[PDB]
Amino acid sequence: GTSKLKYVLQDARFFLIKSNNHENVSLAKAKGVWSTLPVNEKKLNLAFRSARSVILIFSVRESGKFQGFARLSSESHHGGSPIHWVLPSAKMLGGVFKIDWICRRELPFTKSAHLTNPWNEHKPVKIGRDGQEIELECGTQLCLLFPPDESIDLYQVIHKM
Repeated sequence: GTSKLKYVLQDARFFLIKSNNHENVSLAKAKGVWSTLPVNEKKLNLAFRSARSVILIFSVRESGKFQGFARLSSESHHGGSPIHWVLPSAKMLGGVFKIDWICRRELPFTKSAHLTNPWNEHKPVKIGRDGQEIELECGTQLCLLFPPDESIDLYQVIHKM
């Protein structure tokens, strides 16, 4: 069902995450981690303390799709391990967030064309820089568009809130 998903998304904050390549999203799905530039790291750390759930919605640049969404389980932390990100530096992409995936399935941008983001001038929600916040109602509807991921049990996610 979608009931536990809706519960997780209640009063959540949502952020668009743009990855330059598929490799880093694969690594994030395997290890439950994300790292971003310092400007966005600061925003996500503030958001993490401010909301019951902070949701990252991932899109690989030029893919025409979102690749899934995940909930922050922690603020960023340094000195944990050397995530072998594919970079275009390691110091900049420093500070690692732990994340729990809610959906690892893709959603093509063609399916979200009816959703606009008030916090980005009501442009289609697919449009935004890395770290762009997505208003609650837009973000909720976007997450509900993804195919259900029946490999994920939201029970343990709920327990962390």
